[PDB]
Amino acid sequence: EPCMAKFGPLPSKWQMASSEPPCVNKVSDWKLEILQNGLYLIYGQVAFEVRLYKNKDMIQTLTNKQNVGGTYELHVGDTIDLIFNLKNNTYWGIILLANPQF
Amino acid sequence: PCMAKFGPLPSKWQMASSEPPCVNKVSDWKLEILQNGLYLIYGQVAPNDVAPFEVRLYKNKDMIQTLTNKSKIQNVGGTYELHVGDTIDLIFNSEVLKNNTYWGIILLANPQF
Amino acid sequence: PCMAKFGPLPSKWQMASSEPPCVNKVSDWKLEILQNGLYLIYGQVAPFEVRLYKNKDMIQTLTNKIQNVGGTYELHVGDTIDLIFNTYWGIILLANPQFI
Repeated sequence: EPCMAKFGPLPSKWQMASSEPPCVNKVSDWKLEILQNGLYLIYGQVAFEVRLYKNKDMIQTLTNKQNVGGTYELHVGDTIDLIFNLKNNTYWGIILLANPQF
Repeated sequence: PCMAKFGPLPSKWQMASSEPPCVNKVSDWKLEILQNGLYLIYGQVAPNDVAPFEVRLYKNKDMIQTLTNKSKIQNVGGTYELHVGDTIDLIFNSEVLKNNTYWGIILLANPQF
Repeated sequence: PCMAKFGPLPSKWQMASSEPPCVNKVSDWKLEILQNGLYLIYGQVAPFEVRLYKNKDMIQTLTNKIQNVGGTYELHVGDTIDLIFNTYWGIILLANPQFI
C-alpha cells in the first residue's frame, strides 16, 4: 500500500497509511501539506459552491447544490485544501503514484 | 493488480490478477465488488434520437456519473472508495451508442480506513 | 515506472525511463504508445479551447469548465495522444494485464 491519506467523513479525521517516511502532513480539517515531490492522485466525494485548492489556487470548483480531484504533479510545501462557502457524506484523500524527476 | 474490463462487445467480462479476487461479474455491464479498496474506474462511451441521450454509471442505486452526451466520445469513471457488496454499472437509456464502448476497473490500494 | 511529461514550456518532453519503454515522443505535445496497458493521462491547461486526442478521436476538451486534463484509458501499441490548442501533460503506465 502506497503512501496515502484520507480525511473524513466526520468524525473520522485524518487517516494516514504507509506513513514511513511521510509524503503528506495533515494541517487542519480539510488541509494538508506535501512532504514529498511526486505524482499524486487526489480523490473524494462532496455531499453556493465548493472549491479545491492547491495552495493559492482553485484547481476545482463544484457549483451544483459529485466527484473531486484528479491527477497532479506536486512538490514539497504545496498545501491542498478543500474549502466550503452537509459534511458526513464528504471526504477527500490522496495517493502517491510515483516520483519521477521534475 | 486486480482488475477488470467489460467490452467492447462481443467481448464480455475479463479479469486480470485474481486470487484473491477483488470483483465478480453480475451481468453485461454490471460488476460486483468483493473487497474494500480504493478503486479507479475507467472506460469510454462511443456515442453513435427517440429517447433522450444518456448513459449513466451507478454505484448501488446512486447515479455517480451522467454522460449526457455531446455525441462525442467521453471518459467513464473516476476514483472511488468501494465496499464489499457494492455494484457498479453502466446504463444506456437505449442501445444509443457504439461498440468502441467499454468500461473497466482497477484496484489501486486497500488501506485500513 | 514508465512515464513522460511534456510541458510546461520551455520544458518540452521529459520521460522517466522504464524496463522496456512504454512511450515515445513523436514531436511537441504528441506521443506514441509503444505498449498496451492501462494509462493515466494528466496535466493542467493553466490556473479558447484545448483538446486531448487519442488517434483521430477527441477524448477531452477544456474551455472555461473547471480543470486539469486526462483520465484513464486502455491504450494500444501504435496509438497516439496529443494535446492541441486552437500548461503540461503527462502519461503513467498503471498496469498492463494479459488481456491486451
